[PDB]
Amino acid sequence: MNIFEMLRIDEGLRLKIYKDTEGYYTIGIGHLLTKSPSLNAAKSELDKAIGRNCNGVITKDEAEKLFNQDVAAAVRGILRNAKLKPVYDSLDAVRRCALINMVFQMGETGVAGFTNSLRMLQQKRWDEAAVNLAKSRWYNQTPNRAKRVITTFRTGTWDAYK
Ligand SMILES: [Cl-]
Ligand SMILES: [Cl-]
Ligand SMILES: [K+]
Ligand code: NA
Repeated sequence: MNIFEMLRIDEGLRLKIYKDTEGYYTIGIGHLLTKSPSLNAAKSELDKAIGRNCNGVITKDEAEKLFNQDVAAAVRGILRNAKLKPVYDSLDAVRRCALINMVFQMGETGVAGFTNSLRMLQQKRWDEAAVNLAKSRWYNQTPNRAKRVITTFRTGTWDAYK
C-alpha cells in the first residue's frame, strides 16, 4: 500500500463530472474542479486542467495525470506550510500518508487549523491524537473515511486499507 493506492480507495475513479460529498463538481480521482454551483464553470476548469475541450468527460490516463499532480500538490503544500511541515517531518512513512490524505481532502489551511491534533501527533501520543481527530466536522461528515485515516495515524499500519 502507498499514498496513491490509499487515496484511490478513498476517492474512487469517475470519468464524468460528478458532485463530491460536499456537493462540489469533481472528476477523476477526487480532482475538485470548482466550488461554483455552475456546471459551465466546472467544465471550463476541466478543459483548462486537461488542455482540450473535454465536454465534461476524460480518459483514465487523464484522470491519473490529474491525480499525480494533486498528490504532489498536497505534499508540496505540507512542506511549504509552517504548521504542517514539522509534524510531517516527525512522522513515519505510513502516518505521513494519513496527513497527505487529510490535506488532499480538505486543503492545507484546513488541516493546519487542527492545532491540538497536530501537537498530539508530533508528541507521538497516538491514541490521544486519534480521539482528538474524531472531534471534528471532518469525522462527522465522512466518518468511514475519517475512521480509516485515524486508524492509520493511531497504528502506523495499513490495517484499515488492507
Ligand atoms: Cl465535535
Ligand atoms: Cl465516509
Ligand atoms: K471517458
Ligand atoms: Na470522491
